Amino acid sequence: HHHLILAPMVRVGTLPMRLLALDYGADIVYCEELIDLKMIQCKRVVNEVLSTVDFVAPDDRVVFRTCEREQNRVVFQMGTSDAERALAVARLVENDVAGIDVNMGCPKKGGMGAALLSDPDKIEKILSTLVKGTRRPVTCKIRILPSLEDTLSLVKRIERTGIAAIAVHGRKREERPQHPVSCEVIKAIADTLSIPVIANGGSHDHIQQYSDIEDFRQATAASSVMVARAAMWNPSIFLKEGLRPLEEVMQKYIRYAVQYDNHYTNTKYCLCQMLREQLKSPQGRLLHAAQSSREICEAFGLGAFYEETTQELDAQQ
Ligand SMILES: Cc1cc2nc3c(=O)[nH]c(=O)nc-3n(C[C@H](O)[C@H](O)[C@H](O)COP(=O)(O)O)c2cc1C
Ligand SMILES: [Cl-]
Ligand SMILES: [Cl-]
Repeated sequence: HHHLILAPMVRVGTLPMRLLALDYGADIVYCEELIDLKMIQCKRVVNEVLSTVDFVAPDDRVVFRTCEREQNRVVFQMGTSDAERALAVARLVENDVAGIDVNMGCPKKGGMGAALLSDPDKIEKILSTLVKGTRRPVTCKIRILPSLEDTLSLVKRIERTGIAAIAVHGRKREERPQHPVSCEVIKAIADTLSIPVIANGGSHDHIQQYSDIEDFRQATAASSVMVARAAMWNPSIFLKEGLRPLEEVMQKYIRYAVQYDNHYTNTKYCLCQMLREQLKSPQGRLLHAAQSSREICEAFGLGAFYEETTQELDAQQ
């Protein structure tokens, strides 16, 4: 079968969402973009209390948190503009992740994401250094260029570095979500290359249900599909049997958020992204007023679950 991939998403792509996407059928889960300049300052810490592997910064902040459940399916995405810094980050996390990715599509310090697309010499140096320096499969996620000839020249050069696969968001650096995705440009890339092409940019316009994923993969002639917004809205998008009610989904998300001591502002943010219109509901208002993880659980009838879980984690700490 073809792969269902959770696209890298800043704030959204923390451990609870990654595990929840795996539960609903995602084959591969990408973590949020993490900046090389922050990751190079981190220490690998085994967390016995949570059964996690943490990457802790000198200010005691956990930058990246992973667990054995996602070890063979998690792809680490880094933000970098430097080959040596990229390799130093790859060497830090390689034993705990299944793959290493470089962000080359972010329009949002500079020199990273979409800014890299105008510097193919730097892309070449970063990717070749990573491929030779890690035993893990190396990938990159890109945006398309103003010209198809220039887009094709770039992907051919990227392929020559020895990367495992390329994720193509069929939008130009300047194009916003309202602009349609270019299926034909992903198809032109998929036809041209020998390596797997991961199609991306189909949420809402093409992907609203599970069956839409294979339709998008067929439209772009891609090896697999990477989903961002549709999974952010409802992680049960990956489930073959159909969408689960958001009530059900939010329950499972909060349980993981508590079990893996997720920061309450991050739990709140991800729930707000799922709710959207449902934020105006009494529950959405209680979520908005919530100032702790306990208060989030209270808004969702998980106060007892919170108490039992945190007391069991306080005992082993
Ligand atoms: C909340 C959010 C955060 C994003 N953060 C990242 C990121 O960390 N890395 C990345 O390469 N793309 C990032 N993206 C872009 C998505 O990965 C994706 O390319 C884009 O949303 C198009 O796919 P979609 O139509 O399935 O949403 C972000 C998108 C969203 C919605
Ligand atoms: Cl992007
Ligand atoms: Cl409290």
